[PDB]
Amino acid sequence: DQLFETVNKMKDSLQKIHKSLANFNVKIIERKNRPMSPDDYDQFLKAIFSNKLTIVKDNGNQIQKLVKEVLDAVKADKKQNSWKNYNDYVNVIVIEGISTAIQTALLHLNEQINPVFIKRNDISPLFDIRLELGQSGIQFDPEIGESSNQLTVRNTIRNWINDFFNIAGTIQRLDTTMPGDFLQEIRSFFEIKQCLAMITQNLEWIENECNQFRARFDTYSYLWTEDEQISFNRFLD
Repeated sequence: DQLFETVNKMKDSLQKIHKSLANFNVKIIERKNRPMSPDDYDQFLKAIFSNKLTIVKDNGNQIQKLVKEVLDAVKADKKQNSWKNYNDYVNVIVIEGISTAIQTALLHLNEQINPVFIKRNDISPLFDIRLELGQSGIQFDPEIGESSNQLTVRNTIRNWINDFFNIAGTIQRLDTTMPGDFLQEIRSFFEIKQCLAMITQNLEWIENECNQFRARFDTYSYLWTEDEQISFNRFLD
């Protein structure tokens, strides 16, 4: 019974660790029906992101406590190598689970972010873009580009991608190091890189065709704004 109960506790702990990881990934992004605004999505998304981040941390705390229970059930010294090898294995499963959860959230964004899936569906538009005439050129409120300054769709999407990466802090490693990062391990995964790479390709595709659509207005309207009024005299002779 002592041997049996200890084995069940070890099996129960591993099973509990796996179940917690699956529930925590959820949906990374939720679409609230009709379009609002870029800043607005960050505003509406920020409330959802905080709740999702807190839930992931709560699941992580339970998994960390579950690991402590195994040592009590096993009654094996931490110094012994056998426990150390097992300790790394639990951490690896959590890492693998985090990669799958982050991958699902990124994949959900890809279906919304990629145009071909969107064209087939009746979902159509999600984000909202504002166009204001600019003397230097036609300028969008989003500005369609990486930019690296002020606010842009790529900068926001870039912030969105960081939130999945941010879930790394909640895990706080598995054992041996009190303070540990999880972004380096998740970034290393080949599967995570492919999903991230796919998202970047979709963003570039809309910008190209989008530039062509903006170019048609730019062929005559942009040229007009640039020319000075005193150009009327030149037209006469």
